[PDB]
Amino acid sequence: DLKSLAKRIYEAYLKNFNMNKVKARVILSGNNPPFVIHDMETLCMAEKTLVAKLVANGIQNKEAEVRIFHCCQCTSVETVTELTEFAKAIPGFANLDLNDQVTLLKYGVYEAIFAMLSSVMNKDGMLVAYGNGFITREFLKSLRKPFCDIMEPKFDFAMKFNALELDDSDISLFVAAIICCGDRPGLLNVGHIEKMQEGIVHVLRLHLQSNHPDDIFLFPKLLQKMADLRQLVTEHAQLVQIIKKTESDAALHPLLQEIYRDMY
Ligand SMILES: CCCCCCCCCCCCCCCC(=O)O
Repeated sequence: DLKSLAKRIYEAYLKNFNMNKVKARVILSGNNPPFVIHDMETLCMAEKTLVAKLVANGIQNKEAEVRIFHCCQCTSVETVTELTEFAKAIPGFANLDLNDQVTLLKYGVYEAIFAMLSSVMNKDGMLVAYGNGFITREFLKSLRKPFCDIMEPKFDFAMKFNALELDDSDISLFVAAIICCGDRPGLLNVGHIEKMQEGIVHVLRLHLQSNHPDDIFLFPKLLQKMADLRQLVTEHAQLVQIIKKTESDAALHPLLQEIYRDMY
């Protein structure tokens, strides 16, 4: 039954996420090729084509860094929606109390976002805007503080994560495992969540044994990556709070304020 479960999870991931690692790699290899954003000129050209409304305000347009952060947030909002539908495929998740489902998604979504973001990153940049842009790592590093500090730690995570050479069948189960954590704050039915976690981690362990016979440590490596992601998210939330206190024009999306509320 466990092999079928792993396949169910994988198929739900292919159905629910607009981006997957095969799709990303086709684009990254070289109709509607990605526009390269490597400097301010190319950022502004890409915006006029791909997010026209955001730059249709004349002198009232926000600063480039703020527009970029707004696009970051919109991407995360969309991935939250995808993750919420994906979670229905996880055995036991839809049987939990609605409040526990909310709590698991609240604490898990950014860990999952940063894990999956690795699939659209290479050492030089990342896919954005539904695969229609490629923004360079160096351009993001060139932004004014604090905005240049957003992406670089995610690239650092992603380069090591990508060196594990996971595929979509592994990543789908890793994301399911992130969502099923019994130690999130405020859970009502910890015991049932712990059982759900044990089941999905068992599926993950057996799948990695079968799909990666060459890497006998891969399961504990991925357990460590989950802990690393929790630290990456805590640090990300600290930076977002700096932006919220010091950058008045950088409006925080109403759906993401709730995810951050009483996190770190
Ligand atoms: C014209 C397109 C500009 C694109 C600007 C960069 C888009 C990055 C998308 C990935 C965001 C990852 C970080 C999310 C941060 C957050 O939600 O707090």
